[PDB]
This record gives sequence, C-alpha cells and structure tokens, in this order.
Amino acid sequence: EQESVKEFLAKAKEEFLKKWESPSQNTAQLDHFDRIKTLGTGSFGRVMLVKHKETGNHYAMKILDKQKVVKLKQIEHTLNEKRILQAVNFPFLVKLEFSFKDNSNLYMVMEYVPGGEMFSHLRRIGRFSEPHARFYAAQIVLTFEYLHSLDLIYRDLKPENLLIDQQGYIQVTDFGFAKRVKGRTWTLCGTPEYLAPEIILSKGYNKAVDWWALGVLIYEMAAGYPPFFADQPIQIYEKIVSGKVRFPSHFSSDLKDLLRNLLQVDLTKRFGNLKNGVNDIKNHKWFATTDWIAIYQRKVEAPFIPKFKGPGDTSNFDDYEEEEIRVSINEKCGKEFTEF
Ligand SMILES: O=S(=O)(c1cccc2cnccc12)N1CCCNCC1
Repeated sequence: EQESVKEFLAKAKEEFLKKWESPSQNTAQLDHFDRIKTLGTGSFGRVMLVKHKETGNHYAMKILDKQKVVKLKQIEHTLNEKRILQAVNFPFLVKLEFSFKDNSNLYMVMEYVPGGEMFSHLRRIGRFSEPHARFYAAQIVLTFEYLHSLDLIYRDLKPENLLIDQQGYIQVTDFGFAKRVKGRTWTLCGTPEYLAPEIILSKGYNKAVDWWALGVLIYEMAAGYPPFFADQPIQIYEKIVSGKVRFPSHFSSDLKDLLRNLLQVDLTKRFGNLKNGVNDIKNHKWFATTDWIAIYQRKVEAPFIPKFKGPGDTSNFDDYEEEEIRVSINEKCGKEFTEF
C-alpha cells in the first residue's frame, strides 16, 4: 500500500466520521417537486423521477412507507441507509441530495442516473466481454476498498443495483442493507443468487460477503447468467454451499483463477479477507491491464455510453402502474423514525 493510498483513505474516514456523527436532516419537502414517472417499486416503497420546481433539476426520489417498513422489520435498515448515504462521498456511489419525512413516508432524493440498470444492458446483449466486465468490476473493487475502510458492509451487490451514467461509469444504488460493522453481523438479507455460504448457514459474518458477491457479479457479467441458478431458493443455497462451480469454456484461465478465489466457500481463505486485503484482488493477473488511478479519475473510455436524450429521459427504465403518494393527516410511527 503506497502512502498515497493510506493518506487518501485516512482523509476519507475523517470526512465520513464528521458527517456520520452529525447527520443532515429535513433538507427539502415534497411540494418542492413535481412527480414525473415511477421508476421502480417494491414491498415497502418505490422510486420516482421528480423535477425540482425552482431549479428544474431531475432527481430519483425513493419513498418508503413507514408502516410497511415497520411491518417488514426494516426500521434499523432504513435508518442505516439514510445515515450512511448522507455521510459517504466516492465517484461510483450515488449522491443523496436531500432527505425528509412526513406523516406517512420517508424520502431520499438522489441524483437521477438516466442510463438504466446494468441488468437491462447485460440481458439485452447477452454477456459482456472480459474487458467490459473488468471495467465495471474495477469500479466495484475500488468502491468496496472505500466502504470497507469506513467499517461499512454493502450487502446488496447485484446488477439491478448498478446504474450506468452518462459517461458509461457505474453508480451504486440501494443502501438498504448497508451497515456500519466492526467485526461481525448476523442479519439474513440479500438476494438468493448472491448470498455467501456463511449468510445461508446463519453465521456471524463480515465484509468477506461483499467479496463473494463480487465473484458472483463478475461471473454473471462474463457468462450472462449467475454461477448458482435454480428454480427455488433452497436449490440455489445447496449449490452455493457445495464448494463446486462450473465455468464456461470461453472464460480465460485468469478469470477462472480469480473467481475460484472470490467464490471460495471457506471465508478464511477468500480473496479480500486475507492478510493482504484488497491487494490480492488488485494485483491479480486478471486485473493486470487495469490502471486503478485512471479508473478512479474516470479517465478510461467506457465500453459503451447509454443512449438517452437528456437528463429527463426515462427510456432506459421500464413501466409501472402509477399509484398515489398519499400523506396521512395523522403522524405514523413517529417514535421509530425520530432520527431520520
Ligand atoms: O429506480 S431505481 O430504484 C433507482 C434507485 C436509486 C437511485 C436511482 C437513480 N436513478 C435512477 C434510478 C434509481 N432503479 C431502477 C428500478 C429498480 N432497480 C433499482 C434501480
């Protein structure tokens, strides 16, 4: 580790801790925005393209229903998500611009990234070439180096959470499972195909789960499908815990070697969790052509630029029923969300 990297990360941690200890709160309100379109929807919230009525800027507004967050046992997770997002700063992490709450909902107003999910692009082309997968993987490696140095675990890496920006670079979204952890944590969360064995087996786990998930992501980008696939989750879990993985013959030997070390079922032997930390990944032969500083500085020409007409274009996102944003006349769950 060059003193240069050490000093960068020391400053990053100082700046994160100052915002972590004194979080911003209540920095806009709903009637500052016009609603444009629903971009995504889930069991306790949705994301909406909105336009600020005074500046004209577009944003992605995540709206969480407090009562559904409580029912689905996501209180601490939603508090983690906002407290972390308002404190971080890195080129490949989506920016939180405003946050607020009302009688019914929590609101996180983020930069709008018009290029769409990596998932859509991957499914449309089939698979990414190794150089193309490597460009995205390098951004995730650097992002995890940053997050883990702050004692943060991400826990939701998957192609649907990685958006492609106007320059073709990644923006990581969805901090709903991110957590500040010194040592181990225990919650069962994440998407089946991406879960590390130690999550499935109900162990106290650490940042090594993010490095496992990177292995799954690289495999899926390069093959077009994930390494452990089945019709039902329990069948997926049996494959994950087995210690067996099959690689397409078109994978390079270097790619297969990196993946065996990320998809290592013994967490004490897994790349990213050894004495040399992230450098076992950054120095691997599969990354020999990667200029880490040039990626960080966004000086590498991207594999593709998404096609879109302007900052309000939604063509790279898909269509959802447009439902009301109702705000109750009575405050709900005020105590639970006091710190938001
Ligand atoms: O609309 S999003 O939730 C989304 C979340 C957070 C920030 C965003 C910024 N720009 C666009 C979409 C965004 N998104 C697409 C549909 C669902 N998959 C996850 C990514």
